[PDB]
Amino acid sequence: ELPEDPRWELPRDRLVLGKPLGEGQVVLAEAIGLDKDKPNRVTKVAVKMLKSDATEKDLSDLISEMEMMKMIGKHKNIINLLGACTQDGPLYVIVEYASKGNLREYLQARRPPGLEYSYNPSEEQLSSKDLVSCAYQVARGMEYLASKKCIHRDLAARNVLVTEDNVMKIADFGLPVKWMAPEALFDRIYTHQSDVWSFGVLLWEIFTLGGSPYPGVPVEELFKLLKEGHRMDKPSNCTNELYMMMRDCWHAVPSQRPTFKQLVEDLDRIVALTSQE
Ligand SMILES: C=CC(=O)N1CC[C@H](n2nc(C#Cc3cc(OC)cc(OC)c3)c3c(N)ncnc32)C1
Repeated sequence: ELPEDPRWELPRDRLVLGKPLGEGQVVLAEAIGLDKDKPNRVTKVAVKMLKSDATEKDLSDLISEMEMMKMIGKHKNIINLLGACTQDGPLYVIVEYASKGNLREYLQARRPPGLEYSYNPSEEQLSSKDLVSCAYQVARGMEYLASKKCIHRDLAARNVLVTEDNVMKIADFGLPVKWMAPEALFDRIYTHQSDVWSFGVLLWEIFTLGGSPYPGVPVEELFKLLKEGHRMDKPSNCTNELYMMMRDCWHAVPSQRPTFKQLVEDLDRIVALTSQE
């Protein structure tokens, strides 16, 4: 029995459940009067709830996700908590809707069709500057979360969502081996520094327009290969400077990786110098 929290509570009648977005389960919905000072406006939102066949660990995880989202607060580049329906029936956690889906899918749909190398499984191509701008927005979100002492633990382009206005939003930050820092694979030590590693894999995903990391490398081998100083090759269409940044994020010594603060400052600069092509 969840306790009431009138900071977040939305009467269930104010919510109109629409179509599934993916499977907890997430469904599109329309929310009437989220804003106290605009009670006759409807907003599109995503609603996370348990599946039919759920347990009581699945519930306690859903509740802890919600509680962490209330603590972390709002930022443009994270999926923000908007509300909750907790009392009059099954738990609904209401969050921002991102109409263009996850980043992996978004980039894939925008591949040039003629690349035998990486087919388009589906939109307008992304310029060089737009791709860098994507990386910058993800780094800003992660900079905010780290400032709030949140360790993501599964940062990847599949865990970034894209809004109607092409805003990148970190998802699932309040709750796979190919994104994990060596020290996370082995010693299960998760830090802001391991999140930086994951961000490097995510940069690589960006500049390969949603490629699969370590292609053809069996998971079983990966720790050994990384300990021996194996890193992914530069993506064909990536500048040497952005590759340097990737490689820095993949420093073996965690203390030697850049912070999200530095990454944001470096990407801010790169975006401004990046072109038309
Ligand atoms: C990996 C992709 C994936 O699962 N997708 C892509 C579309 C779909 N989806 N999944 C979505 C979600 C979600 C979500 C739900 C949450 O509930 C607590 C928390 C969270 O991160 C803070 C994100 C979502 C959304 N917010 N807006 C639009 N589409 C959404 C499911």
